[PDB]
Amino acid sequence: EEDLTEVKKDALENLRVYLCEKIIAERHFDHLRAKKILSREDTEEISCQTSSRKRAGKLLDYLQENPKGLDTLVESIRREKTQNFLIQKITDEVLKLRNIKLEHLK
Amino acid sequence: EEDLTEVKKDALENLRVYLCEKIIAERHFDHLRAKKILSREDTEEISCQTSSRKRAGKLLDYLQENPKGLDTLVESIRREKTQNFLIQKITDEVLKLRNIKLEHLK
Amino acid sequence: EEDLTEVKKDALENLRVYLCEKIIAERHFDHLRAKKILSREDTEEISCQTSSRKRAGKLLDYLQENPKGLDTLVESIRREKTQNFLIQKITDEVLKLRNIKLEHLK
Amino acid sequence: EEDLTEVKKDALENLRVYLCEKIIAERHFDHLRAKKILSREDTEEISCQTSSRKRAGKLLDYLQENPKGLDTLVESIRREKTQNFLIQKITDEVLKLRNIKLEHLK
Amino acid sequence: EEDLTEVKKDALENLRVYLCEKIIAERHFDHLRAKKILSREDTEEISCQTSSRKRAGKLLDYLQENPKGLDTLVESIRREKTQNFLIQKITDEVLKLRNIKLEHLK
Amino acid sequence: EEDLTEVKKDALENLRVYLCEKIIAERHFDHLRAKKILSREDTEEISCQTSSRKRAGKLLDYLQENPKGLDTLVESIRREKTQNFLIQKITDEVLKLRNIKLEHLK
Amino acid sequence: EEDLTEVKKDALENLRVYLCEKIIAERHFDHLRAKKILSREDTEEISCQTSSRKRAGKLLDYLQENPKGLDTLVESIRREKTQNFLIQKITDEVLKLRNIKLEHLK
Amino acid sequence: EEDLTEVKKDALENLRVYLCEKIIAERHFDHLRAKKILSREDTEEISCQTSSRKRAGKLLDYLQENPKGLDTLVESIRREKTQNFLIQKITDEVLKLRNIKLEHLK
Amino acid sequence: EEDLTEVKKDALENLRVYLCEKIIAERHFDHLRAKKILSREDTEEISCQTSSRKRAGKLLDYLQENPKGLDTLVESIRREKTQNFLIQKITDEVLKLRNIKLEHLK
Amino acid sequence: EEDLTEVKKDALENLRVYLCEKIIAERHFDHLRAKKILSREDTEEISCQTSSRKRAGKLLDYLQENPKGLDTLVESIRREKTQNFLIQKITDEVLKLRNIKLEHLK
Amino acid sequence: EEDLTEVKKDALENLRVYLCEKIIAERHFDHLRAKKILSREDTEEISCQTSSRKRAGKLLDYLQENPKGLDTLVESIRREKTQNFLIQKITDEVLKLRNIKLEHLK
Amino acid sequence: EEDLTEVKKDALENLRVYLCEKIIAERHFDHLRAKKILSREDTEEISCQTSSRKRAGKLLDYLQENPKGLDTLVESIRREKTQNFLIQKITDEVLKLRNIKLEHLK
Repeated sequence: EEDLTEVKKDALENLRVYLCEKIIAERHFDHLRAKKILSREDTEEISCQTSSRKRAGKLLDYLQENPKGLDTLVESIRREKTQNFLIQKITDEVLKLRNIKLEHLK
Repeated sequence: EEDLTEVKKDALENLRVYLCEKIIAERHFDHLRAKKILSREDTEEISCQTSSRKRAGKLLDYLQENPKGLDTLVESIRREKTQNFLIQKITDEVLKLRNIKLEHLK
Repeated sequence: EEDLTEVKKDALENLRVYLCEKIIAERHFDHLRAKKILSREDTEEISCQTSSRKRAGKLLDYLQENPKGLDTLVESIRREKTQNFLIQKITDEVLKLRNIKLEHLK
Repeated sequence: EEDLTEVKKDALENLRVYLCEKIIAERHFDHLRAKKILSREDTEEISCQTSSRKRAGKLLDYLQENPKGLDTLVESIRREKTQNFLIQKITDEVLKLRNIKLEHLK
Repeated sequence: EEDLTEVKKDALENLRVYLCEKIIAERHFDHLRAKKILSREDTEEISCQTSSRKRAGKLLDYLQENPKGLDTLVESIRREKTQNFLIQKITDEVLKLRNIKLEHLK
Repeated sequence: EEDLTEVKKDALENLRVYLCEKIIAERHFDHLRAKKILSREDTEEISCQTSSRKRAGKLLDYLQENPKGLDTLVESIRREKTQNFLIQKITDEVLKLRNIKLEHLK
Repeated sequence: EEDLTEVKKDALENLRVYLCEKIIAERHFDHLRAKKILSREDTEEISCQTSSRKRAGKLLDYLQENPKGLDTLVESIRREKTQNFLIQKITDEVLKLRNIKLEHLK
Repeated sequence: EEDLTEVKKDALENLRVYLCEKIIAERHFDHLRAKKILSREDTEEISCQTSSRKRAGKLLDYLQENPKGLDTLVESIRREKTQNFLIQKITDEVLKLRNIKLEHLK
Repeated sequence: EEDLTEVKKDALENLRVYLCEKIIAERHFDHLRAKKILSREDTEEISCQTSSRKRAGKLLDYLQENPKGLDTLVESIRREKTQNFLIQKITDEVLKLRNIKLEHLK
Repeated sequence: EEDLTEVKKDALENLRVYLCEKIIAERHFDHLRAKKILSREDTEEISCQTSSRKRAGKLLDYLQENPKGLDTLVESIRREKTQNFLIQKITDEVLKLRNIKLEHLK
Repeated sequence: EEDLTEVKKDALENLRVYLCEKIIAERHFDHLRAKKILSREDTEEISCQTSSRKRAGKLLDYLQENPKGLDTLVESIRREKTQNFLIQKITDEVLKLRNIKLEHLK
Repeated sequence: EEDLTEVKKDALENLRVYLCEKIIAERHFDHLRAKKILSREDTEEISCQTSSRKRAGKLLDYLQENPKGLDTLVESIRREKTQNFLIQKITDEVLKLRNIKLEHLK
């Protein structure tokens, strides 16, 4: 429907509570993967002056604008050491996305 | 009575003195929780140009408009490290709300 | 009846009390949406010299003249973060509109 | 005599010279205390467009109208860091009030 | 027809909703490219006092006046990291421009 | 013929539509250049109380009275960043002036 | 002779040219000092709708009526930062007053 | 009296000079004890970007808000190696608290 | 002739074009030197709400009123890092002053 | 005479040139001492957004309002490492104060 | 012609795209060389609060005002490690300067 | 003349290029000698977060404020191992100081 991109942002915002847990790996993951999408300076803006949680908040705020908010998901499969739980997170993400999709169908 | 929402604002204003103590965690708490209710840019407006107390003042001013001024309370239970006193604050909040409610019954 | 446009203004005026709560997002919402209807300079007139509530008052005064006072409603659905309560506001708006419509039928 | 309220305004005006010194803390003090009496938008009117001294002038102009011009005094005791001199100011205030009161007795 | 410049402004205004997504890179992009067209102080006016979205609004308002509203497009190709979606935006821009052009032909 | 000064005013009025585009730089340009001709307080009158377009209108109204309505043109060459289009404007200005001059010759 | 009050007005009018230089501090000085003599609303009338020089003109027009046109002089000594020249102005004022006084003696 | 909490803040501020001596152990003590009360990210905010004394200043600023400013005292007994003098500090703290308490009784 | 003060203002206005280059150091220079002459609040008025060039414009407008428009020159020698060119500016200033002085002699 | 407080401000302003040298230790000194007088948030306002010299300027501006502008002097004796020259500064301060005092005696 | 200084600014602005590449060495180069011309605090303003590219933008904005925009070039020869390409940059700079010079000759 | 202190700062700034060579021994020399003058925390500020050259830059920036910029020279004689060249540096320093002194005599 070309609106699943929009509902991805809503799913992200509903899931922004789970930021604190596993976006501590923000620089660990996205600064090296999502540079395919994220701006180079944006990594510096995220990292330079924040307090390591709000830092992830700004990361996800930059992510919402992109329609491919599944880029973090795709990166998450990489570095499978963290994925034992972060795949639990991708399942949580897919569950929220499915709930919002079911609402979208109405 | 559907007016407890309104008296919540009065309780907040009477309790706005206690802002300085534990809304220093404004960005620590609400920018990551109340984004469910607060506007995304509103976080930027709160944070970008203020002096870290008046900043909390603008946060609570944005909060008064919402009827669910208990969202800060709900978030406050999360991050229980601060809650040893901030639950003392939720008790203070409930006490003020109860006083205003008793006045409302008259 | 082509008069629902007129009764929309009456509903707005009866509902102008609720301005203070959620038209604080005036520049947040309408300056970027209702520019489809609002004049470009009108945004500057609203914003430049006022005190952030009367500012919303002038916004709604400019809105009354337009028949499509549902443009603010349509915009309100966008930015769903604020809509948890602002949809409560669209329900309030629809309730007032329905009351005035029932009066119009008489 | 129920006129001490009126003579409080005269004492304030005679003491409006001392505005420049310690009403620089206008937003620091009253925007968070005297919101119990001051209008919410009035804080925005004071702060938004002025030059940080005349700003305090408008604050005190709004204060004169209230009979409880001792609200600033009561707030002044709070935040005792500034009170080392601002209590010297409350003594100055009480001295002016006493002088005007003695004139009132005549 | 020398009027495509004018219809570019209409296309921009119709597309001003998509501001929030990828003009967050306003200072990231235009302050360093469109200084070829934008005024030097205008960068300071955009950046100094706003809230990071309305900031982009003022940027696009300054852009509408220029006929070469394709300067942002030309800059957008530069910094291809953001272009994975921002080229989706240039396609969206070209689509809106084509729609308005077809209307212009009538 | 010493009347080209007069026809300059007519050309300006015919061209007053193009005010909105690039006299947004009114304070950016003339308040610092045309102070050679414009009154010092006149800058304050233009800037202090208007809405940023009508402001330019009053600027051009003050300009019509001066015969040297080419002062804005001369200033326009300065700050060449804006001149990529504003020279398109000086060409437009010269075209209108030439048309009116040809009418004057009759 | 109880007429020096009257000749003070003449000295002021002869010296009204020097208004533009250092009554730019009108709100800076008199709105906070001469409120001892000037009407409270008169400050609002001076400030609200003028163009920052004529504003000082209305200030001095209100001053002429008062016999104590030395109140501005007394205030001028306060805020000695401006007094390096504004005392040159009080010397100019005293010189004009002395000239008019010598004429008065005749 | 339920105000000893408040006077604890005053005692702390009066004792903030002694910060430099033995809050150099800020990360040594509180980041591992007062995490029972201090926010997890707050440790990162304290540590990441400061200069090891002002760092302790921000620590104590976060401590003032908590009523249990005796948490640092309780932690101080732990790690008795530093307590040979830091108990001299707890005696100093208790002395200041007793002085302020005696003032409170008045 | 005691009129060189007046011709200094004319030289300044003729030289107000060179404002944009090296009065960017307005707060860098005058807010810390010319506070000997400039009003304390005037620094706040200059700095608080402008766009960093017009800001310098208001600075020079406040400077024209003072006869000692050489105060900026005297300050300019201080902070010799900028003086490599700003002394070129003092030479330019002296050249303009000399030209106007030669005109004054006529 | 109870006016030495006022002349202290004049001495400070005359001595505000020497700010740049040894108020670089602003956060080093006053944020930990003058918190006895300075507001807690005022430290944040000074430090958060400035450029490390103007920062000291705002510090001294906050200091002028206090009559006890000798608090910085008293603190200066503490941390004697800097006092080898900063006592030369206290001698300079006392010299300026003595000069202004001699002027006050007149 | 004494205007090559001015055309240097135009060459810089045309070359401001190449900022991102090798003004990353801003603090590496100019904070230690161009302190001969740049203000001492200006280094702090550049460095303290920016995001490492816009930082270079402000650096070059401060550079444009100086006529000796070849100071960066002269410094660039120093630290020849970076010069393998940065001399390619000085050649690019000289090429742009030569192009603008040829335009200037016209 | 009591101004040789000031010209010492100019000599230092002219000699700040030679920082990179032999202030690499910053922590090696001054953190253990100039603690007689440098602040204790200032050593931590210099060392903790920089990149070992800019670190020396901040060291010399702290040094300029002190009049006894010969303290580094006095320390330099100590640790004669480095002095084989660093005395060549003290000769260079004395040469620059002598040049500036000769300029001062003029």
